[PDB]
Amino acid sequence: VKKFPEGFLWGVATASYQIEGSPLADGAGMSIWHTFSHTPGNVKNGDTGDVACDHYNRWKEDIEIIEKLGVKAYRFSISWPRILPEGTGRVNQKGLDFYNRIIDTLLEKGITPFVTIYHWDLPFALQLKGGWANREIADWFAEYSRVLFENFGDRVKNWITLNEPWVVAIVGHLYGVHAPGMRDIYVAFRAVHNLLRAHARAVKVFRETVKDGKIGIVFNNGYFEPASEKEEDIRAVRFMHQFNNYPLFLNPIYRGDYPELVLEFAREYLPENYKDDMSEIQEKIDFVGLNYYSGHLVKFDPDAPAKVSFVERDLPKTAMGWEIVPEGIYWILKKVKEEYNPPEVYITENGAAFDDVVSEDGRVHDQNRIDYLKAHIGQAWKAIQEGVPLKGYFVWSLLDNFEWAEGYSKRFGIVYVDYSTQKRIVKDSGYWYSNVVKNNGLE
Amino acid sequence: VKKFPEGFLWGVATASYQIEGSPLADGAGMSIWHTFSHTPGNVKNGDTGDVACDHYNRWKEDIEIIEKLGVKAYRFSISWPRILPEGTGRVNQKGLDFYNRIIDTLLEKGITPFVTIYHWDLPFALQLKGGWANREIADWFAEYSRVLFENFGDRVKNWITLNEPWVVAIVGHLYGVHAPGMRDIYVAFRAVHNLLRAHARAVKVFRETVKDGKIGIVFNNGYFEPASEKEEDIRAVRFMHQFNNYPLFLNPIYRGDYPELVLEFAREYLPENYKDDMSEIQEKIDFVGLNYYSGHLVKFDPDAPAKVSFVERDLPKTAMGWEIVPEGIYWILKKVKEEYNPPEVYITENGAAFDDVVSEDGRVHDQNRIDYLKAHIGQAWKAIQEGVPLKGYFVWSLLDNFEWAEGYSKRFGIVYVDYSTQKRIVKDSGYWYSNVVKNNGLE
Ligand SMILES: CCCCCCCC/N=C1\OC[C@@H]2[C@@H](O)[C@H](O)[C@@H](O)[C@H](O)N12
Ligand SMILES: CCCCCCCC/N=C1\OC[C@@H]2[C@@H](O)[C@H](O)[C@@H](O)[C@H](O)N12
Repeated sequence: VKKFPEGFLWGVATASYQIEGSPLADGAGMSIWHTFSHTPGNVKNGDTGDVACDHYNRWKEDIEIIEKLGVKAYRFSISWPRILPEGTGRVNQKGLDFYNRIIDTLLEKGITPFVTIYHWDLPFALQLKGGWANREIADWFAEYSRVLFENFGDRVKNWITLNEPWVVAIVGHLYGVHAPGMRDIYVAFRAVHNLLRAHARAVKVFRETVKDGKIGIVFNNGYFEPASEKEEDIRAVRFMHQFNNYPLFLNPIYRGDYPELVLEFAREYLPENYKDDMSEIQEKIDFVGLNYYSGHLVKFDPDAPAKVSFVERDLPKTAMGWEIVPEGIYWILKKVKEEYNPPEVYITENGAAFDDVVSEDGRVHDQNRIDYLKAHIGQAWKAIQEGVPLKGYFVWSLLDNFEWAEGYSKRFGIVYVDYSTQKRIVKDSGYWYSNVVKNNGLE
Repeated sequence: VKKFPEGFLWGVATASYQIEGSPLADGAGMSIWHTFSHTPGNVKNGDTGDVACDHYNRWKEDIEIIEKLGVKAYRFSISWPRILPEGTGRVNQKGLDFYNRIIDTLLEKGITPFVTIYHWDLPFALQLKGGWANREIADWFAEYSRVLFENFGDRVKNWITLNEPWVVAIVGHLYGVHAPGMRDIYVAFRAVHNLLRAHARAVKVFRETVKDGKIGIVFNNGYFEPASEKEEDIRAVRFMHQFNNYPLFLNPIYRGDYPELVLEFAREYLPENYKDDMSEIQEKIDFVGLNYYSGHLVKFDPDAPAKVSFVERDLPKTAMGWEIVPEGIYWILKKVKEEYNPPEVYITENGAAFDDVVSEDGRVHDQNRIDYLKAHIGQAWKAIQEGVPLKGYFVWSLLDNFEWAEGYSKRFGIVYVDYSTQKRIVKDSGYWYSNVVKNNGLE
């Protein structure tokens, strides 16, 4: 029996573009994901978020599933261009109405909302002006955030500024695999920097506009291990942790500068005078959200960008090919405590894609996903016994949904969605997780 | 023999980023090609324009080659961020000095400069604000052009606003193969439209500043032919001509709208009120420059984007794998006259990459390149006999140089450059072309 602390917050998570559909309904502006996915060759099978799970229309049924499973919290994101179709300026009242109904409904049902302000669907109007490459985005994001706070902050008390700024900057602007689909390392590092600047502006206006609220920010993380005991492999791991995991952003927030090995690799790409912005970047936050899915073996590789390469291991893998290493969620939780000692931490995403099917009995028996979640939840419990102030844990995702450049081919839900009919079928993992929440842990 | 008109201009062409090196010397700002080529994975072999042909230091020797060869015109481009390091605002004197010495030197030796204002090296500072995706670029570009007209317009009387706006827009923002490396079809067609607006705005400034000069614009073109007589193949060719050749830009300039078939395909991606800008885009131009390298067999293809695909043919190809179809140059010249009757036309590039070998005699026996140039010059001559107002022909390129995403691996020069020593070796095609110039044609 692994019982969690009293009041621990068990949650499920989604993001706007991945579930909503109806990107241009009710006068909403285009986002960069609408334009990126409508560009041939960017997304597997030419999939787009045009329909997705049709949560734009089916939101009430989806919330009723959260209630039925007795899940305590719901992390979801708001689509910036539904609110400000031009990025700034004119507020779209129908966009407020859509999210107001969701928020009111969650409260009515005793479900705690955690709002992600930005989960990647930048208004296309702002991309035309350079998007995350433009220092002015700190002002644009501050405006958008204030709008959300003044409208929703009387009811929503738990907020997240950015989902995975490393991904937004590096996958979006260096690899070009996510919107806006660019490949320029100087632009990517300026994005990393402007994301931090925008985050800090949002937190500053939050303190002015929301009463009794908490605000945080969410990082992707992997558990990197050395391919050997050679010192250069151990160093490769340190560089991968500093660059790919929370330190890239938490070293600035808590210490006022980038990590040492990131500066070693990337000082050239950062704005000259970037450090002038650090004092404002250190705006105090209430909690750190960590996402965690996978572990990676890494080695020094003299002929690789940043002199590091991944090494494939013979470990169990999900349908993404991602290695399942549950102790990594323990490691990242312990390590964030040791390195930055944030007052509170949440696992804001953990979960897995598997090739789910509906069996002849009409149920979706996804035992692989149960076993994945069970092992990670036990490891999170271990971190708590060792003093990590973990306040909550959110499964990615409530629903199978649009998995970015992989399209609909990768299913992460605890609820299956048949995209031909939009029927929801709660998976075994959903009923299993319902029991975890009921027992406040594993038995 | 095929003698050209009296006063026919024989030239050679280069571009700033492809030959200069020293991208950051003397207060220059970064360009998007510096940051793109310094991003791993974007350019063959990790090649950059950091040194290139070192023309930044060797320009006098290179001009002396043009002089020794008897070539009468030199088309070269100016690096925008050498002149305005932040894209707008403060002018960099040393950048002006660099091009001034080039211009004075050409004029002392009786070589006519043709200046390309924009040959793809956008200031990086402007890319951070959206670059060609941002409407405001018409202003930025008009101001930059003004600075060049004011500083050099006393001496330079032949000007080109943009080199191959189709490539800038489509290859740089839809295929992501050139800087700034993006893949977004909405951004790409915004870029097309803003390039037209910037060009027209520059010509308007030109009329104010350089009263006795001529200005034009340069387009890429291929000679498209249908894979069969099926009607869908014939319509595919008409589409490829309207989209990939001069009509995309000349229909706006001469007729006040995009080509029919381009609108059919792309109205979604163009700004909704794009036609409001057409009157200004009609600003009168003095000449059209046409680039031409290859012919392509095309078919209707239901599975392809735009529903068109290229079909490989059994034809001689260059080391690029580009089909050698010299009658294509005749066709594009006849057709631009038939369709838009520009007052003056110039072939602003024609040339070929071959696997050049320096033999024991210290020479480069590129009969392949001679055969290519000769056939195209003969076809251009035929166009002239039939009434096309072709005023000059420029070989791409004077020098082997940095071939964009191909890096140094592809050599187009009539002069070989050994990059280890920066030694210049005139190729047999260079001696041959010198004779063409001396004879004013083919003998
Ligand atoms: C390097 C190969 C391993 C990549 C594993 C890291 C990707 C795990 N991350 C995600 O896996 C799926 C999930 C996305 O659906 C969610 O929108 C994102 O916030 C988050 O990035 N998500
Ligand atoms: C599928 C298309 C195959 C044919 C592509 C033909 C490309 C021909 N164009 C060029 O070939 C080389 C030359 C560039 O060096 C020059 O800077 C550009 O202005 C110009 O675009 N250049």
